[PDB]
Amino acid sequence: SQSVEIPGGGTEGYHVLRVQENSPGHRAGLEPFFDFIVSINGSRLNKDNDTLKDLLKANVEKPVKMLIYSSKTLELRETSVTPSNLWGGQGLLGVSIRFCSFDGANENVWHVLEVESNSPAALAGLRPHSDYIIGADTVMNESEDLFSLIETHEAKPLKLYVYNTDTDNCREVIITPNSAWGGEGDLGCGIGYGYLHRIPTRPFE
Ligand SMILES: [K+]
Repeated sequence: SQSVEIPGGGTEGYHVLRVQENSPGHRAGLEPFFDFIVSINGSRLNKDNDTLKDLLKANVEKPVKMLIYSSKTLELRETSVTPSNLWGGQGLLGVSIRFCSFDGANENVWHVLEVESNSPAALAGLRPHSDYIIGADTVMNESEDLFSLIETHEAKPLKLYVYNTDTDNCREVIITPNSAWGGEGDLGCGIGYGYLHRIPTRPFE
C-alpha cells in the first residue's frame, strides 16, 4: 500500500492511450500507456465527465498545470501544458484518454525473456530481456489475459504494444502464435511475470 499519496484522494484519472506527434500533449511530455492525468490547475479529475475538456477550452493557448501519475515510475509529477487549436492535429491536447483506475496498472506487464531463433517471437521482432508487453487491441488486466489472447490467436496475427528499456518508448508488434513451430510453446520466448518482472522504475537519474 506504500503508494504515492494522490492529492484529492482516490485512484482514478485519465489514462493516456495515444499522444499525437507535436501536440501540446507531446510537448508537455505525456507518455502513452504509463501516464494518468490526475488533476488540472488543482481540480481533481476523479469523475468521467467534461471538466478536463472544459478547463482546457477555457485556457486555450494559455499554460495549465497538470498532475500526472505514472505506472512506469510509480511517481506523481507536475507538468505544464498549453492547450491549443493551432498545431494541425485533432483536439486541444492531441491525446486519446480513457477514465479508469491506475491502481495495480504497473502489474499488467509481461516481460520478454530469452527469444529462440526463428520463432514466432523472433519473426515478430520481440527483443530478449529489454521488451515488456504492455497492451493489446483489448484490455489486459490479469496474468492470464496475455495467454488467453495467445491461445485464441493460433495461426492469426495478434497486435501487441511493447515497451523497450533501450528506447524507453512503446511500439506496435504483430506476432502470429504457432503451436506447430518446432521449438518450445506457441511463441518461442520465455515470459516473466510478477514482482521481479515489471518495468524498471528509473529510466532517468
Ligand atoms: K511448438
